[PDB]
Amino acid sequence: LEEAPWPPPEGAFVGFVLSRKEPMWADLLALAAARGGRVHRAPEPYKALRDLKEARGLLAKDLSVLALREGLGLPPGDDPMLLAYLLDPSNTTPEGVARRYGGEWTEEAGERAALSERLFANLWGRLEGEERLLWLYREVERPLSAVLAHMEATGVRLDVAYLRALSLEVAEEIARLEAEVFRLAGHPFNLNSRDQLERVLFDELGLPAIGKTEKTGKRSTSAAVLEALREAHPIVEKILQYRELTKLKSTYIDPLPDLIHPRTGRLHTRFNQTATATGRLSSSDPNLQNIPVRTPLGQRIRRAFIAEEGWLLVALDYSQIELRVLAHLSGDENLIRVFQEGRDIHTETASWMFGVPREAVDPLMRRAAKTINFGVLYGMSAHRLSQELAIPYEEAQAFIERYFQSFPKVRAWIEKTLEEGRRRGYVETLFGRRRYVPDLEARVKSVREAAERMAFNMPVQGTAADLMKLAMVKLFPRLEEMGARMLLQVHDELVLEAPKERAEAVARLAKEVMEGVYPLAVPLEVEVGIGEDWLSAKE
DNA sequence: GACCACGGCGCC
DNA sequence: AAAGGGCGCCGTGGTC
Ligand SMILES: Nc1ccn([C@H]2CC[C@@H](COP(=O)(O)OP(=O)(O)OP(=O)(O)O)O2)c(=O)n1
Ligand SMILES: [Mg+2]
Ligand SMILES: [Mn+2]
Repeated sequence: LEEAPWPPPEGAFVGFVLSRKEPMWADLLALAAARGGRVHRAPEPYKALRDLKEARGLLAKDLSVLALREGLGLPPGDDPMLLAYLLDPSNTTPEGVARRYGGEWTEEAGERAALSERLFANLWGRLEGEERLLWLYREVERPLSAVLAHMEATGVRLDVAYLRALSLEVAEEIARLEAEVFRLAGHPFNLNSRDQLERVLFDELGLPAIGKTEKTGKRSTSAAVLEALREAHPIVEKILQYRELTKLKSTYIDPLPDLIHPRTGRLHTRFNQTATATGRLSSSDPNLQNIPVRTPLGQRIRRAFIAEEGWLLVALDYSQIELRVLAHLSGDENLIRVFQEGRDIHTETASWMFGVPREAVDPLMRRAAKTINFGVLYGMSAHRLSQELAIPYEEAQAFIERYFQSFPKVRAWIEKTLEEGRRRGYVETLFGRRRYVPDLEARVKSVREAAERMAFNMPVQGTAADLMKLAMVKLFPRLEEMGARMLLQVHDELVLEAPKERAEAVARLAKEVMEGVYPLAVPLEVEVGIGEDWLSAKE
C-alpha cells in the first residue's frame, strides 16, 4: 500500500496482532488501520488505542474487549467476519474467509488492516439486495458485537477457595474408585486410556462388545455402551462413576480457578459470534456454556459461580423455547393450543417414563425428558430410544408414532423445509438466516438423511438463536440505566448481575423484554430466578 | 513447545 | 452404538 502517519482518518479499517487468542490475557503487539491507499501504522499500540473512536475490521469485538480492559470506550463497528458469516455460516475464521474472497490472513497488523478494507468491499458488495441479511446485520449482529464485548470484559465472579477444597474432596473419591477398579481387573492400568480399558473389559473380562467406534472401529467404551453392561459386571458401575468424576475435575474443578484474571478477580469467557452453523453463539477459553447441572456434584460446581458483594445473580431461560418456535413455524393448531393451555411437554413426557403424576415429576426427571422430546423430534431411532428408557423396542416406536400424531402439522413443515432446501440449496430461519446444505440431494442414503436432519433443525434452532440475540440487543441498554450487568448467555438463557436493591426490578424488566422481543403465534414465557449463586438463580 | 486425530462427554 | 441437532474441552496417543 502506502505508509501514512498515525493517526488514521475517521472510519479507517483497523488491523491488530495479539500475543494470544484471549483478548483479556493478550498483549497488543501491533496496531494499524487501513484507509484508501494508506497503511496508517502505529508506534506504540497501547497509546494508539486512545486515538481510535471505533473498531472497524476483522475481529472488531476482540480489540474492543482488550480496549475495554484498559478502560477505553472503543465500540465494535463493521466486521467483515459478520458479513461472511451471514452470507454463509461456513465462514467461521478469517483464514477461511480471506482466501475465499480475495486476500490472505497473516500476522501483520497493517496487512490485516488492508484485508479488512478490501474484504469489506467484496462482502458488503455481495450483501446487496439481501435486505433480510442486512436487517439481520444492522439491527442484530452489529449491535450484538458491542453487547458481547461488555460481557467478556465484565466476566463472572468465581468462588476460588470453594473449588480448591472441592478438588481435594473429589480427589479422594476418585482414588477410591480407581483402587476399586484395579482389584476387579486383577491388575492396575490407565483408566483414562480407552484403549487399555477396551482390552480389560472385552479381552480379559468376559464382557460382550456392544458398540464400535466411528473412525477406527474399535470396541467402544462410551457411557451408553457401559450403560448396557451396568449389570454384566460390577466394575462397569464403578467406571461410570470414575468417568463422571474425572470429567468434572479435569475440565472444571481444576482449570477454572487458574483462569481467574488478577486485575478483575473474575472468569472471562469468549463469546464467538461466528462459530456455529445455525447462528448460535459459542463460548470458549473457558467454555461457560457447558457448566454442569445434571448431577449433584455438577450442581456443586454450579454454585461456585457467584455474584459480587452486594450483588445478585439473575437467570432467565425461555421455557420450551424451540417447541414454541416449532409451533410458530409449523402453525400446528394442536401444538399452539398446548402452550395456550399452559402445558409442559417436558413434564408430561417425564410423567410417562417414570409412570408418575405430573406433580410427582422433579426438576431432574423433567430434564431427562428434554433429550427424548428433542431427540424424537429431530429423527431419533426407536432402537436408541428403547435402550435409553430401558423399555422394549415395541414401546419405543409407539412413542414416536404417538409423538408426531399429537401434532399432525409439524411433519408437513419438515418435508416443506427439506423440499425448499433441495430446491434453493439452503434453509433459512424466521428472520432470514440461511444455512447451505450440500447433501440434501446426495446419492448415499446415510449422507443424504444426515444432511436432512441438519436441514430442518437449523430453522427451529436458528430462530431461537435469532430471538435470543435480538432480546439481548433490546435488553442491554436498559441494564446500564439500572446499574445492572449482562454476564452470560447460554443459547436460550441469560445470566444477569444486579445490585441487591434493584435486583428484583431487573428480573421483572428483563423477563418482559425477553417475552415480548418478537411476538409469535405462541407466547414466549420465561422462567426467572434470583440467587446468590448460579444454581440458586435457577431454583 | 506447538500441533493433531480420536474417543468421550459437559451443556444447550 | 444407533437415523436427534448445535457446540468446546478433556486425556490419550502420536507427530514434528
Ligand atoms: N438435549 C437438548 C437440550 C436442548 N436442546 C435445545 C432445545 C432448546 C434449547 C434450550 O432449551 P432448554 O433450556 O435446554 O430446555 P427448554 O426446551 O427451553 O425447556 P426449559 O427451559 O423448561 O428447560 O436447546 C437440544 O437441542 N437438545
Ligand atoms: Mg436453557
Ligand atoms: Mn429454556
